[PDB]
Amino acid sequence: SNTQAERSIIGMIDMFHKYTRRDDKIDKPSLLTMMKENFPNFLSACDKKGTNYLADVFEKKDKNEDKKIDFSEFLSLLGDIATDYHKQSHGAAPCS
Amino acid sequence: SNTQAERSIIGMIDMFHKYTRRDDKIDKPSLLTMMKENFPNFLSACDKKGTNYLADVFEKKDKNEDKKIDFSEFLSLLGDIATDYHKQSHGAAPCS
Ligand SMILES: O=S(=O)(O)c1cccc2cccc(Nc3ccccc3)c12
Ligand SMILES: O=S(=O)(O)c1cccc2cccc(Nc3ccccc3)c12
Ligand SMILES: [Ca+2]
Ligand SMILES: [Ca+2]
Ligand SMILES: [Zn+2]
Ligand SMILES: [Zn+2]
Repeated sequence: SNTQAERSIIGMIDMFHKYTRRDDKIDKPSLLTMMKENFPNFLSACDKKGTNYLADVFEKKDKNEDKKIDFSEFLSLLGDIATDYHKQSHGAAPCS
Repeated sequence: SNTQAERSIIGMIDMFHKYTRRDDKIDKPSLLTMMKENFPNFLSACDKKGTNYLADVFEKKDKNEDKKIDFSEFLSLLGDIATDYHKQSHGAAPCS
């Protein structure tokens, strides 16, 4: 009964919960695992352009520097990845 | 070859582009149409709780008051809907 858009949002929440600890936040090795498992094609397009996105993603997105990614920070990471795909739809190179 | 997470992000960009005008932004009647077509179950759960989410969504999310929703504002709207589903996963009532 859910639409594709509702299923995508529920799916992204359920993906976040594969990787959280008991405080409902994701630690650094779990974030990097999450990226490799769920965004491998995005990560390959970055590598091809000489960008290792996992080198700095945790430090970039851990805004409050508590060394965990909470849901708000995870949504900011998904916004960055979406922004990259949106710019590619307008003719930008991947990972720009 | 895309994963479910990459397909969800590409799908949400493609959904945004069903509803944009030529300036790559969505006007108010098109935003409301987008919500009804793509988030009907979310909108039903809101109605059941006495909240008509379409009454104010455009004015809430049009941050720069140019009377269009651009991609950044659309991503903030998807973050709000995701935040609601995330709170429901933690035992909150829908549309809280
Ligand atoms: O939930 S699914 O319906 O497969 C799904 C549906 C839609 C979007 C999804 C996005 C990321 C991960 C999923 N799978 C997933 C699989 C195991 C645990 C957590 C997420 C997605
Ligand atoms: O693209 S689909 O592969 O169907 C798709 C796949 C994954 C997530 C989607 C989310 C919203 C709309 C879609 N469909 C859609 C259909 C027509 C135009 C724009 C979006 C989604
Ligand atoms: Ca943090
Ligand atoms: Ca605007
Ligand atoms: Zn949670
Ligand atoms: Zn666009």
